[PDB]
Amino acid sequence: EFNVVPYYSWFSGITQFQKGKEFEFVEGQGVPIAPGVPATEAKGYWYRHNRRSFKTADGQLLPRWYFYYLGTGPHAKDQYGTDIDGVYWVASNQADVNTPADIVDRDPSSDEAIPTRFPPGTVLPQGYYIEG
Ligand SMILES: Nc1ccn([C@@H]2O[C@H](COP(=O)(O)O)[C@@H](O)[C@H]2O)c(=O)n1
Repeated sequence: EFNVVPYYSWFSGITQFQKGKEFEFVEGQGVPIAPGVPATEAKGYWYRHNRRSFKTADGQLLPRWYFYYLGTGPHAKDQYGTDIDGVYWVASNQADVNTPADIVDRDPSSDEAIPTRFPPGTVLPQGYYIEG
């Protein structure tokens, strides 16, 4: 969970389940589908949430990534494509990444997270489980 309230993603997360596997998409891919959003607005980034478990006397919790439209979320002011640890930038070939997406953030319980799905043809990152 989060002990500091997060910026809320419109979408469900993508959880790592195999070590060493890289979170990636093919250029032009990796923007989750939201009804009615034009392709020109399909631009943003996945943000890594590093998770931490507590110590037991048993025997580790891998990161989960969340999507934010460009100009929103915890890296709202960073430039598209810039090398930042824990930020993976994605955009439709139709999007102009110089301009923020004109896309209101989500919440209250005015709207729940949209289950993450990608269009046919999307190369899915092996070793990751899409929540939902
Ligand atoms: N910083 C954030 C932003 C949204 N969320 C949300 O939590 C849900 C995803 O569940 P999991 O974290 O268990 O994958 C979605 O509703 C998603 O938007 C989150 O867990 N951390």
